[PDB]
Amino acid sequence: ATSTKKLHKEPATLIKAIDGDTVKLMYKGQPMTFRLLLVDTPETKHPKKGVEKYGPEASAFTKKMVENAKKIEVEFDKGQRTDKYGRGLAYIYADGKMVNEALVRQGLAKVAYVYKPNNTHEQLLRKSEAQAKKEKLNIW
Repeated sequence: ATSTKKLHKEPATLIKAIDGDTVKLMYKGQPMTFRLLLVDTPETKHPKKGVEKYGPEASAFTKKMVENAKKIEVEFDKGQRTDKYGRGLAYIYADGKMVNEALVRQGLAKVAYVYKPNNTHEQLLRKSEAQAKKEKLNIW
């Protein structure tokens, strides 16, 4: 009943899709490499028609949301926010929804390697990960 403008995020656009968790986003009028923070990637390359049920679907999906989403949003962590390669340690949103949570909640990806000072969406992904895990949604 006085102020409801807590927090603050910054939007961005997909300059070019890399693979899955990795994607190029528009930051400061420049193209930066962003990564699906605390998200697990198929870790594949290009297997034949068979072998490994996951891969394209996981990489495509991530790009599907951002590409289909008229607007993308990224949220950097509270710790490093950038690894050795200076990658983008943030979650990529699409149409107002964090794509990371999608893959994590769907099954394409999973929550791995995450902790303070990194925990912007820990409680958010914590459930999305374990929730889909217990039921083994897709690819689990």
